Amino acid sequence: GAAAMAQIRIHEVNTRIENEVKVSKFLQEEGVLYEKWNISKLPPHLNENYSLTDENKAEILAVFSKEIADVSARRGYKAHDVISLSNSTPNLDELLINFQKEHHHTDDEVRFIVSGHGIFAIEGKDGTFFDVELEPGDLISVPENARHYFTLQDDRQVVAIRIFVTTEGWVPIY
Repeated sequence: GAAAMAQIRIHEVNTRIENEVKVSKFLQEEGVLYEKWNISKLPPHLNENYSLTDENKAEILAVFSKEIADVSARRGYKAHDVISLSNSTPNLDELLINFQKEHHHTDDEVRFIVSGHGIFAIEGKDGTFFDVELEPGDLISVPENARHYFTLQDDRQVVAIRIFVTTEGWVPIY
């Protein structure tokens, strides 16, 4: 929907934080890095574009290269790429069930949304799960050892840049 930035839904009580400042203050308290990058830079032929060429991908990484350098140097990341998921993706179901289950990782999990939507569900330090619902222009870093899972929204499609330390730190520890 129409949200500009990320919003939070707390799990048991169902309450919502939507104000910009409170959202980022809240994520700060949970160790979740949040940044808003200037998505208006993205060329329009790359907006809501889900069948991505090798060229389209390289271009996407070219446009946010500065923002990537800054976050990769501030936080110690090394490599990056682009993935897209949609209803048309073969094995969608059999892929998603890997990130729909609660897992953690031994490195941070960093994603920047370019198109579509996602929801990260993160176990807060007080034991309660909260959602971060992401809009394009949203970069989130989910800290090492934090139990979480991932879900698409009802449009079942997302395009993202993944930033990682090593390929080997991507594994779900269930």
